[PDB]
Amino acid sequence: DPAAALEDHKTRTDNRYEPSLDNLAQQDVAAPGAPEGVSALSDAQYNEANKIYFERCAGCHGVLRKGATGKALTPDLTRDLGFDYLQSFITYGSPAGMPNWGTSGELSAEQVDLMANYLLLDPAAPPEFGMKEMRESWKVHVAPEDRPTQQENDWDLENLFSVTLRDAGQIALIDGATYEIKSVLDTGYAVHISRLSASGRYLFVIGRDGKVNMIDLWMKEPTTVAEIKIGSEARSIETSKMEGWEDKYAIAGAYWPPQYVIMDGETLEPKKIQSTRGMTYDEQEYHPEPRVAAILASHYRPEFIVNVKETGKILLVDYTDLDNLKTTEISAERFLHDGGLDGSHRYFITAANARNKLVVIDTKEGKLVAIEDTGGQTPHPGRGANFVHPTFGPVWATSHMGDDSVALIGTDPEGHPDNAWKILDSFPALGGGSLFIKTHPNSQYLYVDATLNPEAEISGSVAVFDIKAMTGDGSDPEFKTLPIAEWAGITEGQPRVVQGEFNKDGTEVWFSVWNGKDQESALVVVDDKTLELKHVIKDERLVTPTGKFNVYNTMTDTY
Amino acid sequence: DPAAALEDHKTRTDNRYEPSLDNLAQQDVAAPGAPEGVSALSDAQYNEANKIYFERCAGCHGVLRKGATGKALTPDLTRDLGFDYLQSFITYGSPAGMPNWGTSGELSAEQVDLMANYLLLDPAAPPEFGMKEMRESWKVHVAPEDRPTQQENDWDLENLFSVTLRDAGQIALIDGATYEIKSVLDTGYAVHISRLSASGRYLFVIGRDGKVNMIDLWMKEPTTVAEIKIGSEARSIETSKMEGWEDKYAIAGAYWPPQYVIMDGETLEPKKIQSTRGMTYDEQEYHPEPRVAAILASHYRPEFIVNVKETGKILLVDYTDLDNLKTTEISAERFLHDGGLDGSHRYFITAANARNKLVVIDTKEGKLVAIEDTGGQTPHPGRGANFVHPTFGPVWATSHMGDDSVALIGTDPEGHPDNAWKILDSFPALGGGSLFIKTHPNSQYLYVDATLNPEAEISGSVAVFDIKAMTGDGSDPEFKTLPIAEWAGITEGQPRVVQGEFNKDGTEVWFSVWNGKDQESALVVVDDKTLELKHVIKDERLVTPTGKFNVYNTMTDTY
Ligand code: DHE
Ligand code: DHE
Ligand code: HEC
Ligand code: HEC
Repeated sequence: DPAAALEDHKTRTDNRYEPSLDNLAQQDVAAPGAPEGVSALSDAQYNEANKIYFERCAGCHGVLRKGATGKALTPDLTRDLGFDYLQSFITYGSPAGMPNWGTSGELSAEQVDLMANYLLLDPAAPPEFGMKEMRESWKVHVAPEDRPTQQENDWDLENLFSVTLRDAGQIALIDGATYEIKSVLDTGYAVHISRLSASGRYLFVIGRDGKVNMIDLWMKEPTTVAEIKIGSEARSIETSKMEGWEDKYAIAGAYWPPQYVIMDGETLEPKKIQSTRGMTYDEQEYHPEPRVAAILASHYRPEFIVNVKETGKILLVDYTDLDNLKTTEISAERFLHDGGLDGSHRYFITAANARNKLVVIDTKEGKLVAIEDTGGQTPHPGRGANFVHPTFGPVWATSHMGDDSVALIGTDPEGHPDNAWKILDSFPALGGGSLFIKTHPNSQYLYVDATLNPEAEISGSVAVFDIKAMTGDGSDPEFKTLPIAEWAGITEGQPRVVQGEFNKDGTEVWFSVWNGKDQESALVVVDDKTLELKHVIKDERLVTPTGKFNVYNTMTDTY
Repeated sequence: DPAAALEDHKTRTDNRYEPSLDNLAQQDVAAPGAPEGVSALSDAQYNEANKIYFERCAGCHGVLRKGATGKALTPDLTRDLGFDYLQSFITYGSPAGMPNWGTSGELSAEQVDLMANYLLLDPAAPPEFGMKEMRESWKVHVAPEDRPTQQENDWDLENLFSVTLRDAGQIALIDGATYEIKSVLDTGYAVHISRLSASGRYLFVIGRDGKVNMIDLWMKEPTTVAEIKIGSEARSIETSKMEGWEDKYAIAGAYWPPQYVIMDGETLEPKKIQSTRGMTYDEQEYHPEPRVAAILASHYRPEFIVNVKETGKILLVDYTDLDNLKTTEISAERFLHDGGLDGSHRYFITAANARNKLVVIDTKEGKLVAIEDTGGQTPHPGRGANFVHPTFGPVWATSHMGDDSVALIGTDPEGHPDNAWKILDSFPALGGGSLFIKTHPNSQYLYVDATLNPEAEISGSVAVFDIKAMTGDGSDPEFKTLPIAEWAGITEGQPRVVQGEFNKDGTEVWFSVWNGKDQESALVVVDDKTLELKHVIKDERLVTPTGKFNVYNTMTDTY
């Protein structure tokens, strides 16, 4: 029944965070031939359909149509369903993308037909992106020997914030104490995250288009000193954080092609490219499009920690020898996305989001130690929030996209054995659609956003729990509601509050008030001691501000 | 121009040993649609061309046409060349496969046109073969609990020879001392090799079609106790050989899909499937069809040693934990095929045949040690031949398919450091087309076949060098020529002599006198001490005898 689309394709609070391959969609593709019994699309029609598919459908169904969160839509299957079924199903409407920039999930009649016909044709695989292509894109603007040998600006680099100005393809370096926008740097395409080298000198950004920029914070006027392209679609980057390996390497992960690349930490020279195509951990079936999700760096061994989504594998990649490459491929759970290290920096706790699980890896021993259901729908921790719960001991927290719950997992196998790797508590925050939870060692507060909630009141606010007041009686902890968007004084369009990030001292917490590109946005700085508004950052240049990364907290993995 | 096929597409003595995917060629395929400027082939024409392509062309160019020893033939490239060029180039034909079963490489006018047209169309990837498929094929005929707990027959198992009866889909178990055929067992179509568990109890055979049979030699009447299919095309299998891991695991390698599988050593239960799709070691470019070639077992660590051909990677796979899987991916040289361990069983020495190199791996340290050109064309060692050269010390030898040369490499870094991993000598044997070189610790002789030589007398004889007389003075060591085929007394055809294999005591060496399926074949047993004919084995059941494996010498890697 084609009417099943109403439920399958319904927009929910937890199905909007699937990849939109809008960079890859720009590539012009030639129309394939049509086998007997199938009508062909012209080159123009096929290219129009392909762009739509990559922008709106490929996230869930795959660019190769072999399935991701949504099932496979290969020609064998679609031809059995037939044109009529496809046309009907697609007419209902697809799940919306992210707010402000994402798709609405609605198509015209002409487009519906293009899509149905497109699904009946044999898709070609998008171009690969290997060493030759990377080296062609590789530019070293300032060779290492020509860079400063000491900080040449008067900035307090450790208290600096690197803020994504999403739609503009820029980042803003903002002073953590004065709130001054020190510089607005251009990278071209939208930046997804900022990461810092272990010394705090080098700022790495990765564009959604696979473009990596490395910026030297020691220059009188910090700018990009090197750049490289590592794929067509990418969302993750990290730096080497094992003691003794400071500034040695950076690693980038791609959605397409399915691969990760280890680069020289000073020049960005591409050193080792690894494909992530392989077998799913459980059913052990070949998957041709296993996207790289979060990438973290071990503090216990000279390794990178790479999440491979569709196959449910966590890779521990040893960068001490790139020719005789040692890896540990850990069978985990499918749909790995984001995660973080516990307070001790030994255990990697990551969300296998579509399956509602937290997977725990011991980075010292290189083995899986636990897989636990959070009891919530679609956990999305970011890097999560570590704190010492007054009665449970060390815990790590996550909120959820699919419900209002916050779950705590014990992270102290030696010191609180019974509590270790068990969900110790689950309680409600503002509402569903949460993306980020945050705390800091110098704070007694736990902040939870609700970015994707359908209610403006909730999406524009943040829940704050008092950790010192938590008891363990099983009751639900009370929270204070901070009216972040209201504080910023922007009601136009629909601002969505997203992601808490602390200053170096942990005395102030920043939130992004994310509005559309032609609308007014802001950053809101909250005084952590009083839970009152401290400062509002507004500027005509502050377009679609999303991710914010404090240099010190990012370089040290303090969360 | 098209006339360049006289050099690249004609039969050489060293280009007949590329994969013939004749099992995969039996699968029916769907005829693709054709884009503008290209003409479609009917279902029959496309399948006729596909069968020809898989059997004759895919070995060198790949089923996906991304290139192997021959260049890529993807539609983008072939359409630029055009039909006329393709037609003219293919009119010359293609290199012949193996004698007694392989293709002649001759094409009719109609077939030439089909192939040219096929190359202009978009190929589909053959079906994958994962856990679901393996488990459906997995049959345990005699559970472990129902098997004997001690040897229940009176055979001398360690002196048994397991002989491939290629075209009959059987193996013969032959008494090493009496030459009695103890049993003929049904297996996969054309068993490629036999391998033994470390205890010598279990006999594993793999057919070219990917079928694996496990035989319990302790039964009163040895038979298949378990079977499984691991792919569509496969050539390699090995057992765990690290002390303490006897009989724990078996591993099988496949050409298609490009993968290896680790199985339970007692039941054949498929435990871990690993894709070998990935990046080439040198150019670091994605390769969609990296075939698994030889697989050996480490004696120093609990690891399997897997050659991945097209990407030039040697994998050291640790089987102590299949869930948190540790591997070492060693960048080596492209076109890895066969090889063996040195006399100490520490170093793996393998031929990157198409590049005329020997790659050396230290299995204790898990690292590449050396890569050296043999000075010959297309080295094909089998497992090679280890001996103590009177002047040079411990050496490992290989012969070549492309010329008559035998090369020696020093294998003793500790005792003979100046000779270690250097090509110490190169001298002629009977002629080109050699496949196997052989010796044994108790023998003073080095045997070299010339199986693929185009001269009947040469292909039916073996060269034998006296190791004791070798001086390494730069002169060409003399050799005795044993007229093996003549000794067998076969009137019909021109049988080819292949592969020496010793008995357990190393006093007798066996050769196969390989004739066609409907022709007369034999096994010839030579007395090693005198170099005289010991026995001729003929039986109506001895159809197309090829590989022969002594239980003791195979379980212990004595070569
Ligand atoms: C794989 C991945 C990571 C982990 C990175 C790492 O470990 O270095 C991540 C992290 C993130 C983080 C990391 C926060 C942290 O504290 O580590 C942030 C702020 C973030 C803000 C957004 N992400 Fe993200 N994000 C994706 C993927 C990912 N996002 C998408 O596939 C997706 C859903 C859509 C897309 O096509 O890009 C998507 C949309 C968004 C947004 O619409 C967000 C809210 C705003 C924006 O700038 O695009 N993502
Ligand atoms: C990958 C591989 C190995 C290593 C096995 C291992 O490590 O377990 C091998 C070993 C072998 C060995 C191992 C000898 C040893 O002492 O280890 C033998 C006897 C052998 C007899 C043949 N091989 Fe072999 N062989 C191939 C591949 C291989 N052969 C081919 O791709 C090829 C060229 C063609 C094909 O499509 O199969 C091919 C044709 C042949 C033959 O025509 C032979 C001579 C006879 C036959 O039975 O088919 N191959
Ligand atoms: C993620 C939230 C999705 C996006 C974006 C789109 N689809 Fe999807 N689709 C999704 C689900 C969860 C399902 C149900 C089956 C499952 O995997 O659990 C589907 C189903 C379809 C189908 C039905 C095929 C069938 O065999 O019944 C079709 C034809 C389909 N989807 C097409 C499609 C297109 C063209 C999209 C872009 C507009 C699209 N989907 C977006 C999840 C998601
Ligand atoms: C291995 C021995 C081969 C087999 C079997 C076949 N081909 Fe081949 N081919 C091989 C080589 C070494 C070369 C030359 C280029 C190189 O890789 O060094 C080729 C070339 C071709 C071409 C020419 C393409 C061009 O760009 O000029 C074609 C069209 C081609 N081969 C087709 C082809 C077909 C149809 C085969 C089966 C009958 C076939 N080849 C077998 C090596 C080998």
